[PDB]
Amino acid sequence: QFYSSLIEEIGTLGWDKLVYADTCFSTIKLKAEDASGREHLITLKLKAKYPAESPDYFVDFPVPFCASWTPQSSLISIYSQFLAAIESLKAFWDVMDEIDEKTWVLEPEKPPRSATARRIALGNNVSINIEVDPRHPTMLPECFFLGADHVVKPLGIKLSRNIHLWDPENSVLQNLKDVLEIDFPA
Amino acid sequence: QFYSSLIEEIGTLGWDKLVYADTCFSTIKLKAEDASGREHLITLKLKAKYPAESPDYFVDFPVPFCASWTPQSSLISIYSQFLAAIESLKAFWDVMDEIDEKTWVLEPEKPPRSATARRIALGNNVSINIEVDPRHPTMLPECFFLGADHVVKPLGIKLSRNIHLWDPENSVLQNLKDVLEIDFPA
Amino acid sequence: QFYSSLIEEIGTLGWDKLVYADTCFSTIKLKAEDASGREHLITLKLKAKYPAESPDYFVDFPVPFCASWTPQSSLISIYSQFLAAIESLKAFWDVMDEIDEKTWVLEPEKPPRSATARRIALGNNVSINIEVDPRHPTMLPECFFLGADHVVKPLGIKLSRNIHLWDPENSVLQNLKDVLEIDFPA
Amino acid sequence: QFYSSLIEEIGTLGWDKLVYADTCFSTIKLKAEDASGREHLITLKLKAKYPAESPDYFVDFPVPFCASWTPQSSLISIYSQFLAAIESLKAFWDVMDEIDEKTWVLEPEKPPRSATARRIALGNNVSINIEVDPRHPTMLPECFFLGADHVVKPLGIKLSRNIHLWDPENSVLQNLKDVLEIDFPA
Ligand code: PRO
Ligand code: PRO
Ligand code: PRO
Ligand code: PRO
Ligand code: NA
Ligand code: NA
Ligand code: NA
Ligand code: NA
Repeated sequence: QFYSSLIEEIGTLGWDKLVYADTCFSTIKLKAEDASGREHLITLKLKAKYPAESPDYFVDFPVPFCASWTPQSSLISIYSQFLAAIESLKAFWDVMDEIDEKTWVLEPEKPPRSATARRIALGNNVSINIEVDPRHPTMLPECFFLGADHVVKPLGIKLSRNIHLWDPENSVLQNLKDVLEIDFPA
Repeated sequence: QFYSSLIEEIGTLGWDKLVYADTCFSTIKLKAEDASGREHLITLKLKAKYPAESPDYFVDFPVPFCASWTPQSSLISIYSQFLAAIESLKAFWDVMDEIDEKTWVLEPEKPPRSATARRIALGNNVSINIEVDPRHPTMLPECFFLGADHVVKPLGIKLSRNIHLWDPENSVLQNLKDVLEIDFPA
Repeated sequence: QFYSSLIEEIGTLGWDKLVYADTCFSTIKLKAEDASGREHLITLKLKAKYPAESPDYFVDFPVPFCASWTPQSSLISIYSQFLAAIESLKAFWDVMDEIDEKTWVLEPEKPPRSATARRIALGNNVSINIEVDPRHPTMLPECFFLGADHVVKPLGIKLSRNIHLWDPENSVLQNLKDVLEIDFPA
Repeated sequence: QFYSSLIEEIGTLGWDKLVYADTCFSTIKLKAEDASGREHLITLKLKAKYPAESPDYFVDFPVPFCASWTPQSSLISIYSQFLAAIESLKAFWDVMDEIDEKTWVLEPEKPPRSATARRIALGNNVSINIEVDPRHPTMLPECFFLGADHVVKPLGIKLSRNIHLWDPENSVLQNLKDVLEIDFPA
């Protein structure tokens, strides 16, 4: 045939998935859109000995990603180990999406899909830092209050007193509104 | 040269534009997203004599599309004509998008981008047919009512009475509301 | 890499060796001329997974041919094994060529290079069948006569009487003449 | 398709005809075997604008060769204008082949197919130079005798006296033997 095993593999996935390739096709990017409408990219760098030797691949995830064990590799199987990981993280990105859409995020600026922390502005010179566990994203995040004692001490008290209200069936944002008894600036 | 230049041209275009190719790359589909967020596809069927022989191509437009092509042409050159045609039709698809989003369209069921006619229900017992000129999409379209006389007579009188109020700076739907003095079922 | 390396390998081999290829270059035929002026062809059927997956191949040999192949192999590497096998069989084809040129062969009609048997007419009323071992083509072959007893009895007696005179430094035809003390119809 | 119009043309002629190509396929050689068993090669150099612009091509003929007029070119049509020319010259190469096989040619050394002259040794310090007309190769060639008057003067006399014996239905060599009443050294 005129084309390499790589090209046959891409044709099988669908050319619509390939969103970048260098001239030698030694670097490619594949896209996947998740069930929630988010686009995710995986970059693969192919060596001379593909598919005997596994490609290097880079993703934007808040957890490690690792692919196959199989004797020879397979862009096909990898892309499917990428889709499964993406669906496994749906709850985490749902939580983060809502926070990013509805609140005033101080840090990070332009958060990648890998970012598990948000520093959210609550008011004049007060913010809350939350660290979300991407595998249990609707539980109580680690919270840290940044500001003067006159504002954050009472928040700490409400947090301890109202913690029983935390409902994992609700979003992180909703639970924060309920447990801290506050409104978030937009 | 042994290989065609097709692959080099796709690279220049950007692999993100290629959304389908058969195994021999004798048929490909390229996508363009217009300034208004709509996706449009062009299918090209190639022969080995490419580019000496123009590819066959198929688009979904409400007007004819015939590319200028010579042996100096490439995917990029037909793709650019395709984009220009798409932008020239922005006003037409803007008018149709609104009608399809806001009214009860009986025909076509799932209108292609080429469809210039709509049958719109004005109730369970009366409809209006419009035929829109894609080159002049906000002028008065050719229309007619279907339904019993007692239902259409009143519409017909309001139409001939308010026909002068038609404002090409307004959408087809808005003008119809103003002329017929009605509300469209959703 | 986008393209296979098949075309580069054919170039290394020399395009003069390629005597057939289908439109997709999934089937090719390579020719070798042996040291004795005989032409031999090998047909290879390739898949996109080449060279990770060994090609299928077909030759016209009187013994099995199984190439050593790994992902480091190329057309050149199987072609070289093919040439080595061809030269190893020079003595066999030298013996068969002489028989086919100088005697009246009844079977096969147009013998392929794989054919190790010949039925040779000793007249209009008697034949001898030989089966030649391609690995030991000048040893005494397995043979038998066909024909009426009065015609074969004399041949059979001369054979058992002169069987010791067989000289492996001589061709099969020459030895048969010396043992049977006869002349072969042309 | 993955391949250029050139590759499709070569596939149509048969890969067995292509006996050389450079890496970029900007230079190729095609072979033709004539009805008389002689091999002839045509070299073609392809430009960027093939097949709009005619390739350059080189042959080894004793007459000019020139190909098409057609609006666009065609390796196919050219190869067939090459085969026809080759068959047209069969008589000329038949005459030259016999001379080269049976006589002692002093010049040229290793004659190409284009060479219309032969200087043939007749004996100690005597030769004959013949110039054959490739379009009328069995007629009396232009003859010139190289040697001392005592040998060449009588040959000149025999040539004039016996010229009526020249028989265009016979080869140049045969006619020379008959008209000059001599034997040619081997
Ligand atoms: O009038 C037109 O142009 C459209 C094209 C498809 C059918 N009607
Ligand atoms: O607006 C309506 O009533 C129609 C009924 C079918 C779907 N929409
Ligand atoms: O004995 C052999 O090996 C040959 C092969 C083809 C049939 N007989
Ligand atoms: O030698 C012979 O007589 C056989 C007859 C058919 C062809 N050769
Ligand atoms: Na793509
Ligand atoms: Na709780
Ligand atoms: Na060839
Ligand atoms: Na004469």
